[PDB]
Amino acid sequence: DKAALSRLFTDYSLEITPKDVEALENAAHMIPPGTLISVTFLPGAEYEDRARAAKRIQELGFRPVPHLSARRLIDEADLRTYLDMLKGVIDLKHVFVIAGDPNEPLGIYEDALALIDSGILKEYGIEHCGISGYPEGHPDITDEKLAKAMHDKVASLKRQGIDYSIMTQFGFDAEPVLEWLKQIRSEGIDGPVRIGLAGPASIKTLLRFAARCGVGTSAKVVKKYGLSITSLIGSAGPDPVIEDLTPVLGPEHGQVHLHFYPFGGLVKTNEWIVNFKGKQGI
Ligand SMILES: Cc1cc2nc3c(=O)[nH]c(=O)nc-3n(C[C@H](O)[C@H](O)[C@H](O)COP(=O)(O)OP(=O)(O)OC[C@H]3O[C@@H](n4cnc5c(N)ncnc54)[C@H](O)[C@@H]3O)c2cc1C
Repeated sequence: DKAALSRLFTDYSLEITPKDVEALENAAHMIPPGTLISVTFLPGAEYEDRARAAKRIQELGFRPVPHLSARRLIDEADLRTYLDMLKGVIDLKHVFVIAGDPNEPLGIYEDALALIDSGILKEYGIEHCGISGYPEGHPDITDEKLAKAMHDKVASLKRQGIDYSIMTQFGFDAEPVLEWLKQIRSEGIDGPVRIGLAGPASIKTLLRFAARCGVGTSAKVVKKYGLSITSLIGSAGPDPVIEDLTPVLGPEHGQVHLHFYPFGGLVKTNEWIVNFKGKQGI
């Protein structure tokens, strides 16, 4: 259905790392102006690397969304270093706040709530704060703690007058995404959601990131998505999830868009998006 597919693909977003600025310039011509492009907060980059990438996103006509990784920050002064530097070069209106992967925080922020609820985002004029969602749960956090954190972060942003959205962990199956969308809307969370999708990539790369991010690969999912090490193709794209979601999304799911992780490369990911949309007639 072209209508349901166009709604899902409306205002789709991208993630880049600070190492991807040249690839972004090579892909920019394929990217709709104003596209939201997030910037990871992971080891191997300094603040100026991250700010440079955010500034390039804006200059190319897109909207940067810097990630803030709470457990990777020492103190408020450390976080302000990054926010000050961002604010001087970009229209700092959108951030995405996560706890961060280390099992031990480096500083005063134990999780995304600690950062969000400190007030620092309002002080810098942030209007939109994204938070995480895990349709398949999390290897180190209970479903209960995941749900309470979502509630508490939403309540904190509501208290502060800052809009929120959710971007989900990528997955290889539409069923847990559809069931989790029901659960969170049943729990009162009605804000916009972006379903994370792994871009087209080699099966080895997909299994690698999936293992490193704790994303499940059951036997039935390996068969349906096409993630066998015996594959004759050797690569896989997210069309099986998209084609399973598109007929089944309805009004009760609220606003539901897509977020692509370009694990196979940014140019390759955007080519796939353009070609997929063309094949489907949207
Ligand atoms: C879209 C998306 C983007 C991401 N981007 C980044 C990124 O740029 N950089 C990065 O470092 N990580 C990133 N992550 C990963 C994220 O940091 C980890 O999944 C982390 O383990 C959980 O973060 P969270 O914000 O979901 O946790 P929160 O919602 O802040 O925490 C949920 C609950 O679990 C508790 N908790 C938090 N961490 C742990 C832990 N390790 N063990 C036990 N309890 C815990 C919290 O106190 C809270 O009670 C991203 C994840 C997603 C889905």
